[PDB]
Amino acid sequence: SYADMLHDKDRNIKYYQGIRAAVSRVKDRGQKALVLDIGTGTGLLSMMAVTAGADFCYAIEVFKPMAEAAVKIVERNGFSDKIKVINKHSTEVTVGPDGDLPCRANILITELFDTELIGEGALPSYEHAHKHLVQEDCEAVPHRATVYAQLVESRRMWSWNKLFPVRVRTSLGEQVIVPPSELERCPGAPSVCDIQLNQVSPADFTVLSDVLPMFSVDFSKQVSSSAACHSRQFVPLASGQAQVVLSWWDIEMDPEGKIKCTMAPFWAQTDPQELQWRDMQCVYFLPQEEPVVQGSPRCLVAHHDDYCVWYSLQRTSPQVRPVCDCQAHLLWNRPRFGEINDQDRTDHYAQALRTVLLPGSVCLCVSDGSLLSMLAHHLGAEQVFTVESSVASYRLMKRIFKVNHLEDKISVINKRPELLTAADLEGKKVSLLLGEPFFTTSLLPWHNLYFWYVRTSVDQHLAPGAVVMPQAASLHAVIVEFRDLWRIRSPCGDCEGFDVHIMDSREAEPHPLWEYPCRSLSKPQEILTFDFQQPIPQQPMQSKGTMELTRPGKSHGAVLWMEYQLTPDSTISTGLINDCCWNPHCKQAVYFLSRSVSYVVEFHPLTGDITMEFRLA
Ligand SMILES: Nc1ncnc2c1ncn2[C@@H]1O[C@H](CSCCCCNCc2cccc(-c3ccc(Cl)cc3)c2)[C@@H](O)[C@H]1O
Ligand SMILES: [Zn+2]
Repeated sequence: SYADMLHDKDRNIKYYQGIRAAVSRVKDRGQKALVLDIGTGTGLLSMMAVTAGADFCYAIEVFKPMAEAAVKIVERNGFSDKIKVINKHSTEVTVGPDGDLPCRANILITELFDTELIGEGALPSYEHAHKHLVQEDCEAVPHRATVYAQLVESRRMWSWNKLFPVRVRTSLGEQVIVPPSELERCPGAPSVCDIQLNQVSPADFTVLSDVLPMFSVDFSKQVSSSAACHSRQFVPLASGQAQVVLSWWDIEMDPEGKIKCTMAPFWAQTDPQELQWRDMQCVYFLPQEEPVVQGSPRCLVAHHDDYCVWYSLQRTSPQVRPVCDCQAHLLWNRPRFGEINDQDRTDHYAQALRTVLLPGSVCLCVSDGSLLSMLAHHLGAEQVFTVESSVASYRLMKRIFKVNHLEDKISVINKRPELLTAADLEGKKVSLLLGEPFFTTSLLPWHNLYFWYVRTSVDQHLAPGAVVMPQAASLHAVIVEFRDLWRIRSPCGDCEGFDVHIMDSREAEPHPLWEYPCRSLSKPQEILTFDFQQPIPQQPMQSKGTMELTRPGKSHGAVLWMEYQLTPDSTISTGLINDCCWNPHCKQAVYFLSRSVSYVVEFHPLTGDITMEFRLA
C-alpha cells in the first residue's frame, strides 16, 4: 500500500510546500512549531517539517512494522533529535505527565485519505485530534478538502448494479430471462466502486449535471464524525436517466488555496496534458434510476456517516445507509454484474451450447451464480442439475428460476460440487458437465481451474462419452510496457532528498488492466494447456520457455490470463481481446520483473496453485 505513497511526486511536493508554509506561519508569530503527524508511515512528512524549521514532531503510526521502519528511516536521515515515533492509534494518544505528548501540538499533518476521502477514518481521527491533541488556532496540512459529484446516465456502469433482461434464441423463437423485481428495487451494495474514470470512454456515459461541490472538510477547525447530509440544487445539462454519481475530491495544503491536488478526471480539468496519475475516482448508484429534464432543476443529496458516503436525488415534492435486501449485491461484485449483463458473452456461450447439446442430454452446471443452467434448459436439455455451494446463492438462483417459471425444470444441489452424490443427480448420469467457469472466491484467473478439479472429483457420475464445456483451457502470457502501473512496484530509494531505501518465488498480482493502459513488447505465448475432457494428472505440469521482445520499451511485467476452448469452433479470453485491449469483466495477473524474457511456470495438482519466474535475458 505504502509503495504508492512515495512514487507520487505531486503529492510529496505539495505536502512539502504546505509544511514549509505552515511551519513558517507558526515560527513568524514567535511560537514553538510542534507537529502532530497522524499516519506517519515512513516519517517523510515529519522529516519535511524539521527541514522546514519545526521544533519537534510527534509521529503516530498504529502498524508496528511501519512504526519500527519509521524509527530507522528518521535515524538514517539524521532527525532522531526532533522526531518521536509513537506506535499507537492516534485515538489512544494522550497529553500529560505519563503521556505521549507533553502539550497540544499547533501543526496537524495527516495522509489518512482514500478514493472516498473519509474511508480510512479521517473524520474520527481529526475529531479526536482537535478534541485532545491540538491547540485551538492551529495550522493543518492539508488545510481543507472538497468532495465533488457529477450526475450521469451509463448503461455500462448501471450494468454493475442491476440484472438486465438476458436474451436466448430457442428453436421456438427468442426467450427472455427477467430479474426478480426485488433486484430492480434494491439500493445495491452499501460500498463505493473505485475506478480510473480516465479509462472510461466518454461514449459509455452522458453527463447530466455540472461538477457540483457537495461539501468541504476544514482540517484546521474541530471536525465531526457525526452523520450529515448536504443538498445541492442543480440544472440538468441534458435529459436522460439519472443512474450514477461520479465522485472525486481535491485538497488545499494552505489556507489561501494556492497549493492544490485534485483527483478530478480529465474532462473536468482544463488541460489533459497536465494530468498526474494516482493509485482514483468513485462510482455511486442512486437507489432508484429516474428521468431528469434539461432546464428542470433537482437537488442531489450527499449522505455520510463516519466512514461511508452515499447519494440520493430529492423527490420533486418531496437515514441509515440503505443495505442490500435482494441478496444479489452480496453474491455478485460490480465486475460480475457487468460480466453477466454482457449479451455478446451470453450469445457466445449460447452458440457453444447449441453445438454440444446432443438430443436428450443430462447437464450438470458448475460455477457460482451462473445463468448457463437457464440457457441449457432454454436450448433443449432433457434435465439440468446446478450446484450452489452457499444457502444465500442457492436461494437467489431458486428466486431467478421461480420468476422465470423454471422452478421445476432446474435442480439446485446445495453442496460443495466435488462432494456431489448419485442421489443428487436422481441416479441419472451426466452427458454434459458445463461451466463458465467462474467461482466467487477466485482472485487469480487459474483459481477457476477448480472447475477441472470438480470435473475430476465427479468422474464416476459422468456417462461414457461425457462432453465437457469448456473442453479445454490455456494459461497465456505477454510481456508489456505500462503507461503508469510500474510505480505500484518500483522502488523510489530517494524521496525529495530523504533516504527511504530501508522501505524500498514472487506471487503474480491480479489487476483490472482495462483501467491500466499498457502495450505488448513480446507476442502472446501459450504457457500451459489444460484438457478438461480428462482427469487432472496427479503430477505437476512444468513449462520452461523464451519470449522474444520484438518492439522496444521497459519490459515491465508478464501479464497472464486464461483462455477457454468451449467447443472446437469456439474460444473466449479473460485477457487480450485484440495499447493492449483487456476483457473488462475479469482481473488479469501481473508478474513485475526485477531482446527476450525467459520463464519457469509450474501448475500443482493437489492445490491448483501456479509458481512462476520471469527473468529478462
Ligand atoms: N488514526 C491513526 N493513528 C495512527 N496510525 C494510523 C491511523 N489511521 C491510519 N493509520 C496509519 O496511517 C497510514 C496511512 S492510512 C491510509 C492508507 C493509504 C491511503 N493513501 C492512498 C491514496 C489513494 C488516493 C489518494 C491519495 C492522496 C492523494 C493526494 C493527497 Cl494530497 C493525499 C492523498 C492517497 C498507515 O500507515 C496507517 O497504518
Ligand atoms: Zn440488492
